[PDB]
Amino acid sequence: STRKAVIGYYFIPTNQINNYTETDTSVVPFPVSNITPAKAKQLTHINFSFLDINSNLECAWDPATNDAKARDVVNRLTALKAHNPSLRIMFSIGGWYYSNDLGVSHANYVNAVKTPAARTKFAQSCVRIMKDYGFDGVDIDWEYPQAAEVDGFIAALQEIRTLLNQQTIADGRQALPYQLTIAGAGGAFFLSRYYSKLAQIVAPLDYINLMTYDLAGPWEKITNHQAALFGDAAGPTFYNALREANLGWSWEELTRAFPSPFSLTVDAAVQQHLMMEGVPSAKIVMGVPFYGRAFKGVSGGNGGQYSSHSTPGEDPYPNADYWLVGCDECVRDKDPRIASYRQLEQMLQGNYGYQRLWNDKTKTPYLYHAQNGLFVTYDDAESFKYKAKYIKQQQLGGVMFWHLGQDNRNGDLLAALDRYFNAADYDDSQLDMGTGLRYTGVGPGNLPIMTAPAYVPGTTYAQGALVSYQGYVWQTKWGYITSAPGSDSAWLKVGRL
Ligand SMILES: CNC(=O)NC(=N)NCCC[C@H](NC(=O)C[N-][N+]#N)C(=O)N(Cc1ccccc1)Cc1ccccc1
Repeated sequence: STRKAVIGYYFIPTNQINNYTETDTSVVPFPVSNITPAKAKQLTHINFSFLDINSNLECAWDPATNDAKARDVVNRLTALKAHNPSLRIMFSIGGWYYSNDLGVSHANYVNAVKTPAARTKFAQSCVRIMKDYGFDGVDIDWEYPQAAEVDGFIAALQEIRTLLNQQTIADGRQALPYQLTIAGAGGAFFLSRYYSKLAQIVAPLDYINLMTYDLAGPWEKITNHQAALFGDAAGPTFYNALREANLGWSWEELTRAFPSPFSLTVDAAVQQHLMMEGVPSAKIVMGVPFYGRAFKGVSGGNGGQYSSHSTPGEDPYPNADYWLVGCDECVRDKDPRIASYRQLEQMLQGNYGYQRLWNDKTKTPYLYHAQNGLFVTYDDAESFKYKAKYIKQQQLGGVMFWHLGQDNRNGDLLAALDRYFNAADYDDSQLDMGTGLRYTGVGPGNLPIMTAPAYVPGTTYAQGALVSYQGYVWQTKWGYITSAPGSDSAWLKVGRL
């Protein structure tokens, strides 16, 4: 069996690069030296983030970046490869701040992919940056192209792919070829922007790293788990926006693929990808958060889950009330709404009044502060057992996480992921996946194996009848049908032999 990818973001802001030091955590909280040899061996990829696209429509460092310091920080990451010959140091272009619809560089993303000439110039700059700084591949985190941008974006990925392949040959890197990945939407609403062209988007990639987290946040009316593996029938449900994608499918095909409303979960996003023909499970990487999302003003009853709340949604955080009791990092970062797993462990250990609770449907933990009305949705080594098992069972390519600086000091989240995939003595064959709600959609890419009596010409088939014919199992949509399955619109392809 081939090794699961373990992809960790390394995020460092420009001011920290410009003042880079390994001996002052109040200037750089998580320097490269915290990535020990043992961590380096547990990772397959580190995604250095974030570069940007400039107004010249080229991949570029933030213009305030000190170049010598940048090279130095990158050199420190690539030196980690000494401990792990499989390890790649990628760089990521984009992120939410640079690339969101209202982000500071958004128009550069749109314009870079818009014409053949712009794509060539952009693609070349990506490979030039990669070679200049010693990176091992390119990750694109544009959140998110839409509409006519999608065709440009696909052409841009195809062109970057060809240039990476040229570079792999030029460098004799066939043992560790240069790679191309993107960070993909992990929820139907954003995914619907490019969903109909998913196979084309994924074809040029080594992996699509699904952002299957941030599925709950202060923008929602109701608290919820941000990365539930499976659904909880007591939780909120959402309109399935994919059924409105430009797919050209029939009513029955849409309905069978896109139940609505549906539970917004990791399993939903993964299945939504697998339903598409030409999207291989081995390219799908499951993102997990190394941080929790915190809400205030929540009611009692169900541990703070699925409650109204009074958490500000504005950015930046609009006042100086840091109400996440015990979160020192929140004070430092002026935002009580996000806490690293590292910080959450300390909050749980201190005398701050949190209970750690567990939802056995979603297979995720949450903190509840009964006295102040606080709710925190996060992941730990325990929720990772179910996710890693799901990853193995669904034959996904691996796991990605945001971000390395958020693991605890011992790096237990990373070590847990590595152990669940690679430890000879770890056994999850008996781990019970629970009865949480599964996403049941079936599309052309994930037909189940089925059997049925062979189709017989001259027979009149009632609605709902199942037959096998030319490699597939088919179901009549109404009765009485006598046509050969697949030859007109009366038959639904429901399974494969
Ligand atoms: C590798 N790429 C990603 O992981 N991308 C990603 N998570 N994109 C969506 C995130 C949107 C943004 N996310 C975070 O703050 C993640 N936190 N961490 N760690 C987000 O939640 N908001 C948009 C934003 C954030 C910062 C600056 C500008 C815009 C809204 C928000 C609401 C409440 C607290 C923090 C952010």
